[PDB]
Amino acid sequence: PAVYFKEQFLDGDGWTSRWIESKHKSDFGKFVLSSGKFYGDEEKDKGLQTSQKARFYALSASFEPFSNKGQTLVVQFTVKHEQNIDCGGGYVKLFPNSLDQTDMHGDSEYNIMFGPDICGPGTKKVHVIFNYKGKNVLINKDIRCKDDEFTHLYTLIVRPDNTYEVKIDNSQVESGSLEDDWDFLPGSGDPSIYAYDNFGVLGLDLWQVKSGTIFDNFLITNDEAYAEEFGNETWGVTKAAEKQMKDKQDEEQRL
Amino acid sequence: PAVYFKEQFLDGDGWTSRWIESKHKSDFGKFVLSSGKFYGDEEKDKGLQTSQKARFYALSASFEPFSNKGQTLVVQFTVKHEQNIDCGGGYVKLFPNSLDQTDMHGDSEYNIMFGPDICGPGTKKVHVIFNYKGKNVLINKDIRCKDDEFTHLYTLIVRPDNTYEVKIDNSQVESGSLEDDWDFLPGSGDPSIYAYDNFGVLGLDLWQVKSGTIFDNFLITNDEAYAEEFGNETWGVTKAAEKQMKDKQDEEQRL
Amino acid sequence: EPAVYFKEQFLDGDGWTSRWIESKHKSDFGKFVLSSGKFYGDEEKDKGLQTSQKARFYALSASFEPFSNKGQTLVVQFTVKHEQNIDCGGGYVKLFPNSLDQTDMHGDSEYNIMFGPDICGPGTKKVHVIFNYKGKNVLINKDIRCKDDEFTHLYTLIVRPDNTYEVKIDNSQVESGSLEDDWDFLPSIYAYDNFGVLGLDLWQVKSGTIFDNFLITNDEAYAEEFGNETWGVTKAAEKQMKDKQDEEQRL
Amino acid sequence: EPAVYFKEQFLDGDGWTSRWIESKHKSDFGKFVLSSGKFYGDEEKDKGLQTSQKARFYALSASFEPFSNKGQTLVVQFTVKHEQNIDCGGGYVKLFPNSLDQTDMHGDSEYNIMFGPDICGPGTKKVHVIFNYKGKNVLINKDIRCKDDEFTHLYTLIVRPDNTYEVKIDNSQVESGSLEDDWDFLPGSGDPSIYAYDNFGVLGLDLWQVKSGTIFDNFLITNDEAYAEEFGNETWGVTKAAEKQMKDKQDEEQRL
Amino acid sequence: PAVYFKEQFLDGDGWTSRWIESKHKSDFGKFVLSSGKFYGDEEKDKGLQTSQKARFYALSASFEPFSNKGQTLVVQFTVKHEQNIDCGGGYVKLFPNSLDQTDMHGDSEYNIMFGPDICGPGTKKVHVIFNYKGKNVLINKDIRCKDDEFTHLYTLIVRPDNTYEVKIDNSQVESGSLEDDWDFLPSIYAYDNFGVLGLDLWQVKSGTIFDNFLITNDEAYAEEFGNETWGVTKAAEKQMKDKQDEEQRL
Ligand SMILES: [Ca+2]
Ligand SMILES: [Ca+2]
Ligand SMILES: [Ca+2]
Ligand SMILES: [Ca+2]
Ligand SMILES: [Ca+2]
Repeated sequence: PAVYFKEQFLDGDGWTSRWIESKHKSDFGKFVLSSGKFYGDEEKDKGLQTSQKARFYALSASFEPFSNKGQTLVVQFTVKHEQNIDCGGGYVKLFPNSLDQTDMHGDSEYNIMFGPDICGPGTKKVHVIFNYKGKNVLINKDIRCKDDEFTHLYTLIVRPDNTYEVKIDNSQVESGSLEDDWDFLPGSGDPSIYAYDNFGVLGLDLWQVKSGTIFDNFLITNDEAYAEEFGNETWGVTKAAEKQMKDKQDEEQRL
Repeated sequence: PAVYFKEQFLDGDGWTSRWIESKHKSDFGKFVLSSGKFYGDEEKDKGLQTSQKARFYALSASFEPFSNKGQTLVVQFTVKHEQNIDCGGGYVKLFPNSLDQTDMHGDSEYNIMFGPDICGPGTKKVHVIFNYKGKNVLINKDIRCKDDEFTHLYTLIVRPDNTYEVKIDNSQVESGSLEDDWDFLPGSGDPSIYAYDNFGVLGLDLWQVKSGTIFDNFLITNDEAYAEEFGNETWGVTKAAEKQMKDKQDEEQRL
Repeated sequence: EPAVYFKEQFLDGDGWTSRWIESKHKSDFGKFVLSSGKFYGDEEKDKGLQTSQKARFYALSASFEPFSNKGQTLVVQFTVKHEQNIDCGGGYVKLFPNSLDQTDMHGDSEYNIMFGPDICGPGTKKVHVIFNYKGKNVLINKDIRCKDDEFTHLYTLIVRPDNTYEVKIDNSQVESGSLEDDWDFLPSIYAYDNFGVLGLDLWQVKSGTIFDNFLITNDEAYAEEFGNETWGVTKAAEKQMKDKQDEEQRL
Repeated sequence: EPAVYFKEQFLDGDGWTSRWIESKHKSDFGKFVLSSGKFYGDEEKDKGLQTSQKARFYALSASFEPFSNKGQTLVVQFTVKHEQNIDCGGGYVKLFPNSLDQTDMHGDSEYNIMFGPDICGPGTKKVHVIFNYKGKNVLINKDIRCKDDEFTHLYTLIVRPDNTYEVKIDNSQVESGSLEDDWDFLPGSGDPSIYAYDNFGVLGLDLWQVKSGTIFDNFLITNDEAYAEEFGNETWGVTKAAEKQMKDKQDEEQRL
Repeated sequence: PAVYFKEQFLDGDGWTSRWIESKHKSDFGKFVLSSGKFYGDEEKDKGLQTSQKARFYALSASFEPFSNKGQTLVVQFTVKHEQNIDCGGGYVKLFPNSLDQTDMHGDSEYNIMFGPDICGPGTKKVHVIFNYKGKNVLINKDIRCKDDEFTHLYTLIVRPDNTYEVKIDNSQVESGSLEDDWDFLPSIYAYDNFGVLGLDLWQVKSGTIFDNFLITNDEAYAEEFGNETWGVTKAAEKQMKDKQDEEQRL
């Protein structure tokens, strides 16, 4: 089982030597390390938290490059919109190793984008975007994302038969084939759409009105079963204690 | 969070000094340490396996005694009927510390009995039995147990307001109040039914026709959230890889 | 002639639920239940309020027609039974002014007097006698040992208008003196303009304590009578039933 | 674009009496009155809340639409004028959570932040900056001198989501730094959420005064530093020169 | 084995909720979490580092109180004077639970003080101090401490027969009986209550790192833990430092 990338932010400020802030603009919001006001475990549940309102963010982590050619690609992470978000992204981008991390921005060329996007009551959507022939192609299926304040697990699975699966909280919510669920081409044909020569950076590149979202437990792997295990060892261990602590705070607030 | 008992059989043959065979009869079947023919992890998934057909079994483990008076009691363990069982029990019993472990048998006085029981096409049931006023009182709700070959998590939660909950695979399948869901009394009124002065031994005391059932990951605790965590760190880590290995063996069999 | 300001024996089934009020100051207070426990002198008479949950704060109270002890003897009396062999927890009462909001009662609510047994581990087996004076809660300076076995014990506080006091356990004096000598107060120290509520407001690790036979009166002799009609009637049969259960346990 | 969470200039006659609430926690609180005092830049503009009684506690507060500073800059700003040449008394504000019962406000009510000048005798001329954290009221460890003459002075506190702060007097910086360094909150790096409060709903004047006569005016709670500075120049900055001129004239007449 | 206290600072900033700064003075030096310039493992070898020169320090950790009465008491921790110290303490103090951690200072009443003290070429000494009858009684044996830049394990063993042993780097350096090796005025060894471990000390050149604190009643367990901590640090630390010394020379 290949682990191309793992990040749990368990080693204090260690993460500040693994991630790079884009300088494309001077006024990007800053991520901070935090487990927020409630959590399952104060230390384990530390992740990157958006710290400023109405800002663009642009922070990224490089890893030893790889190709998903001939293989399964699994992209997984947790997202927690502690602040009860009104409008903002919670998605990740996988970039070719040719990306200059210090110049990353909204129009930098990525391979794949994946994850939750919220904007008002009307948009609660999971993006699955594939870059193909210089276009960023959006999935045609409507996948609802989570919108409460708790930690949710997001998983994208992409297979070399051009099938894909999306999971939320380790449970399937959408499935199918690339050729059907995106408009890449007028008719069937190109079995290589799923495949990228090179993956070298994972970026958080996004916009937020109300800030406070925490990203944790990032995993890039080629094994679906391992992804599921890791999901149960991370999200699955956070879940119940987080909910208990938050119920308790809600009750005290009410009094 | 109090952990009154935990057993995962992770330290080789260490378990043989924690569990005691009843000598009440000379012909009890024997438990053996085994992860069986398929598993998620050959080592982690070791547990106690029934090794002989058409036998009574009687093995138990003592722990520092406790009372659940004024507190939540959670009893949890995994069961795997690898052999595709026809008829046999998969339940545990919690006994007072006054039990002589070398004389344990079917008629020994327990406090609580909990878990799956299978007998032919008609019976796939989860027992929840409370000992009260010298009677063993059986739950009136019909709870279906699992019957496939895979590992399943069984959880009983008993609370000091006389509520209870039963979970399978970390997900609620039944809930209510002791006074409603058992015939202890003709009408309501004994709020202490849930409570026992002492718990000192967990026993596997049961009958099996076709043998091969594996018991693992026993937990007795006072914390529902911790039980759920441990469930996701045990069953939740076994699940996907176990299924994948077994599908592979089924496919090889078909050829 | 004796004035009875408050009496509670929990003799009329669930009648008590309309005389006592649960504080809602917090959402996770432990709950009292009506019970005579596993052993008793009389299954019905020895019903009282039992703490039902471990490691919890409790806050339950009862009102009565307000009164003042000014110019009078005040006697506060009740039974306490730590069935569970308590490790750490209170068994004391508090007398409050009628200005107390019973639905907001908690550890920091202002009381007039606090009285009764407090146990915490090997070191503490003590009877509290606390007087509220000049916005301070003043603790008795004498060391009074409380009972700690599993049986029912009678606790009695007597306060007199010459500022003398007496403490009794099981109807027998264990301590006495004057307010001015036995507390560090900043002449009617003893006196309160009004009493309107009795509260059980306390903490408990191991739960199972039973409170019964509460009495507030102005007559020492009557308190002693009532003690002998309640505790004194419980005592022997309770001990006998428990001895029998201990013997069966051993076999 | 700047958010204005609270503004009070007392420009609309007795209108303020429907925006502020007196605590009844005690029966003998001093009373605020509307006044521009004996000298002023403009008789009407410079009306504010004046302490009217000697040797008293005061407890008056105003609500606003609740907000959180989470992920944002918080600016708290107001003018203070100790006309009476104060001997001993507070001139500071408190920002409270919306859970405060205004009719029970007092010295021990739980606030989020306290900010402003405190004078007591020759030794104490100090600007308080207090943060409530983990049930403690933590006092700034830097020594900031307040103004003590009879004129109107502008007090501004700026708190930023990187846990930096700045204090200004008369629109000019007098102190700055980081929350982790300038208060004793906790060991190590610090806690990136210290600056942040889930909610702000009430501004209170809750304080003690020997010699009375202090006037509070031109309150502003905003999320924009630049706007705070503008408003400061449109209020204090417009009061300043005329106030000083009228007072010089009165001092000269007094001499003759 | 009873483990009354263990601290390895393995859980990021988790330690900031276990340790309390004294406010007795306003100008105490500040401890910072760090593995320094060289180490065996960047993560494991994080500990509390003194961060300022010519300062008093006063930081403490409470634990569930206990008594050593009728038992062995073992106090153990690692000390690394990375800065090549000129003058400064590297010792711990065990306090009764009656200590106000927010007022801890040099004159607070402790039960036992133990560990290295360096001041100039003349003083390289291991303190073992027992509080008895309101006096702080100093061991009368001369125990040399380590003074290089590397991580060293310090272990004090006190037994209910009034014997004691001192180890450096898991190897005995001193032993005897309380009655012979101190001038006390039979349970000298015993204290009713232990509730706080404090780092309360003075330092000229700063940079000392404390890690791997252990309070236990089992000598063998202390030795095991020493080998799993100091014993796992030692070789890789030395390797990394040799490499840095060579590069510095060129
Ligand atoms: Ca994490
Ligand atoms: Ca196992
Ligand atoms: Ca009764
Ligand atoms: Ca005005
Ligand atoms: Ca360490």
